[PDB]
Amino acid sequence: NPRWEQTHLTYRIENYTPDLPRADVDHAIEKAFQLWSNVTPLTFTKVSEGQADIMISFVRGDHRDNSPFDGPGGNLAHAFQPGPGIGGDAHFDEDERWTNNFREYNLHRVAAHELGHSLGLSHSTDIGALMYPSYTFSGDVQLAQDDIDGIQAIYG
Ligand SMILES: [Ca+2]
Ligand SMILES: [Ca+2]
Ligand SMILES: [Ca+2]
Ligand SMILES: [Zn+2]
Ligand SMILES: [Zn+2]
Repeated sequence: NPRWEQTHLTYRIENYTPDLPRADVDHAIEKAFQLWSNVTPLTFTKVSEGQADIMISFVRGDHRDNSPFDGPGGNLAHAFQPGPGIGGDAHFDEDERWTNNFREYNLHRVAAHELGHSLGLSHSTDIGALMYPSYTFSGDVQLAQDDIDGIQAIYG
């Protein structure tokens, strides 16, 4: 279980799904980092060039890490645990239809989870928690107490 050693983190969106207008991608990701920074001392700065701590991208099938994606459904996205290089990165399967409504799959809602991982969280057994292994969604995204407790046990 690795932690980031600095509380000020960098992220960059390498590319944009065409499923959603650009501005909506930006706001889904932004608001998702916000869920995590609101309840910890972490801060996040977006950059448009060069390497960031958390590199975010949309990819399909084999994309040169060791977890190829699988077409629509199944695995939706994955993220790496804190650390250098791919450490921290999050990848979204472009074979999904990404949304900004209650319809599958809500980008902001998946991002909230993947970034949990990007910051060092593993899965929760609580079905109401953003970190539950499995996608759940009814149209609102909030950390559950379980999420707050786990991110605070890491960052204070
Ligand atoms: Ca990284
Ligand atoms: Ca998939
Ligand atoms: Ca798509
Ligand atoms: Zn990947
Ligand atoms: Zn997960």
